[PDB]
Amino acid sequence: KIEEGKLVIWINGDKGYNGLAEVGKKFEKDTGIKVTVEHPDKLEEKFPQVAATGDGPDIIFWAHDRFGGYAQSGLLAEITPDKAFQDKLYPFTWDAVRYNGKLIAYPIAVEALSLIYNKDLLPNPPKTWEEIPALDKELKAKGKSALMFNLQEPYFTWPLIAADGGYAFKYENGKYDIKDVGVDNAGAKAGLTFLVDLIKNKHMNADTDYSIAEAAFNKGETAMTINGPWAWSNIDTSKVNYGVTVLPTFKGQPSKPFVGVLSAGINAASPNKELAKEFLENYLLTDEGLEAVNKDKPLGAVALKSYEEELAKDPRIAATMENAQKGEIMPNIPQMSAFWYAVRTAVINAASGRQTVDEALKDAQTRITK
Ligand SMILES: OC[C@H]1O[C@H](O[C@H]2[C@H](O)[C@@H](O)[C@@H](O)O[C@@H]2CO)[C@H](O)[C@@H](O)[C@@H]1O
Repeated sequence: KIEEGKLVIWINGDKGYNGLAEVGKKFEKDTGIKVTVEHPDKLEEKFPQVAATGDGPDIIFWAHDRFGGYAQSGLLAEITPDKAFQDKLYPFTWDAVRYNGKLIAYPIAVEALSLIYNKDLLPNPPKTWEEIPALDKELKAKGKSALMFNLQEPYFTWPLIAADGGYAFKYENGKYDIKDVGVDNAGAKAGLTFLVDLIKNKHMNADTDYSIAEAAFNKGETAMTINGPWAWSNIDTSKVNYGVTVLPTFKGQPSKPFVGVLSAGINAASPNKELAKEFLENYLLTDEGLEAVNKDKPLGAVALKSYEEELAKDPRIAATMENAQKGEIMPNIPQMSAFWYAVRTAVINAASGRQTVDEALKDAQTRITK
């Protein structure tokens, strides 16, 4: 079970782990329990492995889609905030962290992808995916490109796949039907085809990853990128003149991002649960704790009503909420990990031209429902 009489936290590398570390600091200065903040690579993958052995962090932060699986494997402790503490948070955010009716984590923030554009190359962002090719044609003549975003992570591409009808698991009478998947239907096929055509026709490259896309927009070479709130910090730092807005429509329907609820879970294997709960509910989940974190890497829309209230007014935040509203909150069922790996292969194989769209989506469909 290990741990000690201290706190070890694991959070993804794209989040404000230094803001989080500033918050451990006044936990410790006010308590004697020192907090250690780490951001291992693949932590979402590494957790189940080391926690399974009874070790790992005291507290783990990830989007809520991974939590149903952790809970089913028994890796998380059931938390118990009272109705007063519960009351401070938006209720749709506690729903995201419920597995078989029990709460298995504290909801922190509401994440949705947005279109980010360079106001200096493109004062007015395109309203449609369909006018992007033309747009690229024009910029390219000027040594630039219309759009670049991470193609290696299915999370970035799902909004387009889902726009005209693709879907993960059908939500039917209080639960998700694991055998009803919409990764190979006509909307999903139209969506991926459109993407592959972008590449085919040299508007985009099959290899773009997170770093390539980020450096491109931050250096002024591409006019738009698609990313979450956590990327805003580096943009600010590069001083590009950027706007954040709704994603473009495809076939007249809104792009539909999967929405993630950034969440903090307690290792079932920790000796520190009480410490952990003090920290979360009394240090981090305050206006002050959230703001130390948000000044490091922006969180998006926060689940704490009080702070959220001050947060947006911010047009970046308003846009985040609008894309979120057109999207769908992810399922947290154990099957989310099969879905993601199947959809990850499919896109890469289709973008790389190793498989046709029809072949890629069909394999994915089979893989998921097996
Ligand atoms: O690409 C699949 C991946 O999508 C989501 O991960 C997001 C995460 O929610 C965001 O907070 C941000 O960090 O980036 C990730 C994509 O790189 C799922 O939460 C995750 O389970 C899934 O594997």
